[PDB]
Amino acid sequence: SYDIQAWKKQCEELLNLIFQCEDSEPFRQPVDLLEYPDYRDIIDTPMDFATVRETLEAGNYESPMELCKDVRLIFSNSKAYTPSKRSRIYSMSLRLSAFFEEHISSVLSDYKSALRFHKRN
Ligand SMILES: CC1(C)CO[C@@H](CNC(=O)N2CCN(C(=O)c3cccc(O)c3)CC2)CO1
Repeated sequence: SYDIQAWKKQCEELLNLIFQCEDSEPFRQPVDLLEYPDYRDIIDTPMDFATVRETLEAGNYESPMELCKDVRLIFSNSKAYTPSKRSRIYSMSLRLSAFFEEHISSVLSDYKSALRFHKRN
């Protein structure tokens, strides 16, 4: 497909699948802080899947690369705060990241192909 706009609904559907994954439970809403009062002493830019979905629906992503950067930020934040590899949260982040990356690859490739087609002549 050379549809330049198709990534948005593809990302909406992928976020729906991520919300149905039990493994997204730790990452659905902005970090509390009452449970992690030193979170901002480690994490510069909090990110969660609800914030990514609201940013998409507001029309405040221009490309799927920008959405992908924020989703990758969720997993880097979780790694930056994980006190060890043998943490349930860390194992949840790795599985959900693998699922995300498996599904976002086509969405990025199709978008970049469509833009190249748009500027072909
Ligand atoms: C001592 C405690 C209270 C520690 O917390 C429980 C296990 N969970 C974590 O350690 N997390 C830190 C890592 N996370 C995040 O960076 C994150 C990312 C996006 C949104 C979001 O809301 C958090 C998730 C939660 C177990 O008991």
